[PDB]
Amino acid sequence: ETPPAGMQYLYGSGEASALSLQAYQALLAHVAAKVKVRPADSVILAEGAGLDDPRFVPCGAKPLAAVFDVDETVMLNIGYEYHAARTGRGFDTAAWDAWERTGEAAVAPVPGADRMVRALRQMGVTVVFNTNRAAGNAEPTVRAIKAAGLGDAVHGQTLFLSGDDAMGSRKDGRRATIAARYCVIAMGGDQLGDFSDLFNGGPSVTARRAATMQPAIAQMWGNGWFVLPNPVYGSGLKGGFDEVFPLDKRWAAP
Amino acid sequence: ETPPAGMQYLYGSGEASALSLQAYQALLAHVAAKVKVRPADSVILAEGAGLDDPRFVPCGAKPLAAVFDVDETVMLNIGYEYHAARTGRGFDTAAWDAWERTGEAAVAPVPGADRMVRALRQMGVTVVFNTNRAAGNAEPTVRAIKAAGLGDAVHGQTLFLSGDDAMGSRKDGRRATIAARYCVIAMGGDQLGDFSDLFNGGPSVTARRAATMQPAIAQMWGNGWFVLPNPVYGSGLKGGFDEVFPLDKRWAAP
Ligand SMILES: Nc1ncnc2c1ncn2[C@@H]1O[C@H](CO)[C@@H](O)[C@H]1O
Ligand SMILES: Nc1ncnc2c1ncn2[C@@H]1O[C@H](CO)[C@@H](O)[C@H]1O
Ligand SMILES: [Mg+2]
Ligand SMILES: [Mg+2]
Repeated sequence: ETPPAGMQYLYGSGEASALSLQAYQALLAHVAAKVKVRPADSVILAEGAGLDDPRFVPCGAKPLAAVFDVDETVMLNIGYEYHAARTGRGFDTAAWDAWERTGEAAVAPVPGADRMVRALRQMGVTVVFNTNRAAGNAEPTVRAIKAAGLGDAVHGQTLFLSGDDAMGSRKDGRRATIAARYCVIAMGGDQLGDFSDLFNGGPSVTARRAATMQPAIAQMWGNGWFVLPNPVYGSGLKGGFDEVFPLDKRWAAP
Repeated sequence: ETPPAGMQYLYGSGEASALSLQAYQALLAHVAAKVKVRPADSVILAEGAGLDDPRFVPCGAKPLAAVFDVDETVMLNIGYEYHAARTGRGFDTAAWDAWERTGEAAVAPVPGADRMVRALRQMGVTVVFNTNRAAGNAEPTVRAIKAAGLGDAVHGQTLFLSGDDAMGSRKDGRRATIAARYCVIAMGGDQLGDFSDLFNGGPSVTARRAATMQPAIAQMWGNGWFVLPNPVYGSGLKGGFDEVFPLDKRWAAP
């Protein structure tokens, strides 16, 4: 038995770690420039701004910050994905809850994430985590973040979790709270909902992919919005044949 | 039937296209800086330089260039992966040969690759492809590259293929030929062998991942060496449980 190909890729391969180091190298270069020349706009969309016409929360004079998704963006949930590969019960919500409470010693940093977070703090940039881990598991999540070498997160100040408001897995509310306190100059994530809820809750697989190429959205990638790979679970693992293989690009062997 | 999760991710998801646009945004910013301030070293390793002590071919006064892997770096082989998902015969070498000869109309650019290649040429940077597609299929490959919106490749000048020397799938020989003519200021790929053959032909799954974090190699990612995702086939899809899930990071649900 080999693990699922996506987990071989993400957790086993040098290809995936090189991909992750690349994201954080670009992020650190971007943050350094914005520390020297403060932008007018932050990288967090204004409330009511749609994907057909993106607009952003002003940077103002607010203290500089970077916002990170947690799972598979700064921290690899190796123990849980081991359980999923061994048992085939990755979709078990009670197992994931147990993992939030007890997985502390089975996480690793995403390659380059521990180094990136130290550099941001040396630069005077506040590191803020916005994750859909549950509020009631804030203390074990704090411990897992620290165990992954990512420093000290504080619930309600530099850590925001699902349940901190009544929006569920929608992260726009927490993003608005963060953007009201900080000038967020970089934001990292492995899922499109780590940048805007507008990618989810409706849009199809093909619509979401097209939305990443809307010009005002496309300009963000590697330039304020920084992406980490996740072919293992979540919103990238959707679609039938007609949405994955467009019908003008099909072919049959002899 | 849904396609394999890796293909959903790579070909269907907005996550994957955002990841690819990020790589090319970082590449274009890197190339622009090196066009204004020519480096002393190119991004191609010197012959005999090992992964334990990387050294590079000098840039000199040679004309500026960028080197790209083709398959799943600048061009998506949608038709072939459709065939693999439909038939389960992705590993068929005769089917892949037929695809090299007849897949011309079933390719798409990797998101951002057509735009990136146009920008590099407007900057006066020569675009060179180094691919393990076969020399005998150079003409259909030229047509597929052009069909993907990537411009005109020329065999032996800006296109180098497997069989152009007696090294097989090893690309170091072609890299040395390119580096002798150009100052290569950026190199893109989806496989570690698109940067050095020293990652392959021996090193285990865990050894190759560690090698990407050797400091002189780690400095390259997003900073001369640019990586595109491929959780669908190739050297990232290897390893048993003990190499994917390190034994200090294991966990079992209640
Ligand atoms: N391999 C996986 N398959 C399904 N869900 C996963 C996996 N890894 C983590 N999860 C998370 O576990 C929960 C239950 O599916 C969700 O929060 C989901 O994001
Ligand atoms: N899904 C796939 N599975 C296996 N090989 C593939 C796949 N897609 C492309 N290839 C290529 O097809 C050839 C036969 O395995 C190799 O050159 C390999 O790189
Ligand atoms: Mg996440
Ligand atoms: Mg390739």
